[PDB]
Amino acid sequence: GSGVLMVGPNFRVGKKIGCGNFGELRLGKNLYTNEYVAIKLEPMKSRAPQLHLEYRFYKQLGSGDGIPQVYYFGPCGKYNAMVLELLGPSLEDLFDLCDRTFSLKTVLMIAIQLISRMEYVHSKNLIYRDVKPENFLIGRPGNKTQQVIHIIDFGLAKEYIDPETKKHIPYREHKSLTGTARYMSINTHLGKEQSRRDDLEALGHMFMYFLRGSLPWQGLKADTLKERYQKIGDTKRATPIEVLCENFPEMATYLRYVRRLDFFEKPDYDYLRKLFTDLFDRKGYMFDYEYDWIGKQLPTPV
Ligand SMILES: N#Cc1ccc2nc(Nc3ccc(Oc4ncccc4C(F)(F)F)cc3)[nH]c2c1
Repeated sequence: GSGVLMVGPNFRVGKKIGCGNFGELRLGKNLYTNEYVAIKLEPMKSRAPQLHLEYRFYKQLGSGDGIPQVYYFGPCGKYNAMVLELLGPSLEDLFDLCDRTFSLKTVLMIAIQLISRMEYVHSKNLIYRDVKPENFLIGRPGNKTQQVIHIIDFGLAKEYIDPETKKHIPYREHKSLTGTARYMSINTHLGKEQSRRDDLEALGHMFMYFLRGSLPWQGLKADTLKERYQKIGDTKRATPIEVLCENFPEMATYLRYVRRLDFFEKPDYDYLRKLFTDLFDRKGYMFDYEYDWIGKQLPTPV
């Protein structure tokens, strides 16, 4: 009789926000605290549920730097809902706002943070497997973390360390392709099980995407997803790192380091961060969080 959707005891469900979704993400308000939140909804009728174990992955991640806080997971009408800390625009939104190219200083401030972000995820025995500009969000204007790059949507995540055996998951192939083709590692294209290295290689592709404005396999189309995947993969293998990373030696070093990582191998995150901080220092940049998108006006649902 109210006509109003509530999630849990205190979350009023608001307008849906963002692009895509199709009703899957909505603005929300914690009526008890008078704060806005993000509410991810999943029809209880879903064929491929992801919401609640994404919730479980967040539990396993725990409170962390750059990890959105999770407040609730419960039924909402014919929806299962997960209430999350509200963040700002994604790197993709910001990219468009900056005319689809970030300065090296901005990319390095982003890269240095994400390597740490991924190392954190990996330290919790999880591999991300869904790298893309759309899943990395800055904080909100004021909520103290607007300059922190956050990582969201852990629906495609996986525990790479068996919780009982305490062993790294076994190598294997023939994994079906689903993730986003543009950034995925070459091995992902080959149908191989993803591991730590693959998250790091995807980040590399994304860093070059930001620096160049686009990637050279970006416009490939085909008659079947599998074929497209295969064409993109062929081009990635056919584009020499030194050609892709032309003018960015450190990026080339980062990329072939991760490309050559063994399946079970622990990446040397310190080594990778240093490739970028040394470069950062040598260019004379100051890590002051003044990205290319500053002064600009971002979107807000509130
Ligand atoms: N899982 C998960 C998850 C958890 C928390 C989040 N916080 C946000 N932040 C957010 C910021 C602006 C926005 O709204 C917009 N974003 C981009 C262009 C235009 C608009 C709008 F048109 F609404 F202003 C929608 C959401 N996204 C989030 C996703």
